[PDB]
Amino acid sequence: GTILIDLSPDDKEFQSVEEEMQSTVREHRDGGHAGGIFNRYNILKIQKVCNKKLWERYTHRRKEVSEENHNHANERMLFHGSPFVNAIIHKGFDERHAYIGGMFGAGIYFAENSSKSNQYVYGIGGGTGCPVHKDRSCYICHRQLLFCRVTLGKSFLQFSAMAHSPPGHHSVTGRPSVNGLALAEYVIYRGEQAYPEYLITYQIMRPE
Ligand SMILES: O=C(Nc1ccc(-c2nc3ccccc3c(=O)[nH]2)cc1)c1cccs1
Ligand SMILES: [Zn+2]
Repeated sequence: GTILIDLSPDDKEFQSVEEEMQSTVREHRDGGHAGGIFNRYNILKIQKVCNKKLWERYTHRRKEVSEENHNHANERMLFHGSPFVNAIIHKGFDERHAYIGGMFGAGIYFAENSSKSNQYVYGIGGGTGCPVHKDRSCYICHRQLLFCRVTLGKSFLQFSAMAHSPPGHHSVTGRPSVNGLALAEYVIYRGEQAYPEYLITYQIMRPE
């Protein structure tokens, strides 16, 4: 039921999605080990992900959350990197897209920093890198990330350096408490609380 619509680079929607991608790159504490060494991306394609069933599944859960939280879904646009990006766009998020060993327990993780999600494109820790060159810092191979609409509802605040949501909450927020430059990361425990809105195809660029 999924169709992918390509956006033109001339489209305001392509440009605002690209700007979010580029402007939320940061340096990582692993020196580039997991995701590669880069300061920016070469955006090759941005597609809108259109699936009626998956969308209705998302808005149904969004209304439930809203009604449990004074009519406030607390919806964000957040990045997601995964070796399962092609299954996610066809079948939706589900407990197979969960990071079992994540710091906030087994859930589905999203990041404000695109470069954080980039670290998971080839698996946890960057796995063994790109399939072709076995390089976590490959500048040749095409990578994909999702830019997703995510319902956080009442989010449990975790200050720090599938399971259930903490009682009385719909998500967890991981607040960075050491690295002054890191943006927040978020965890949901229900696949229905995220919709994979954009598929972004890109390369990491080698610094000059
Ligand atoms: O690599 C896997 N799953 C997986 C998918 C996404 C992430 C992920 N984790 C994050 C943690 C923090 C911030 C963003 C993310 C993010 O964008 N993605 C982690 C693990 C596997 C499970 C079973 C066989 S392979
Ligand atoms: Zn490669």
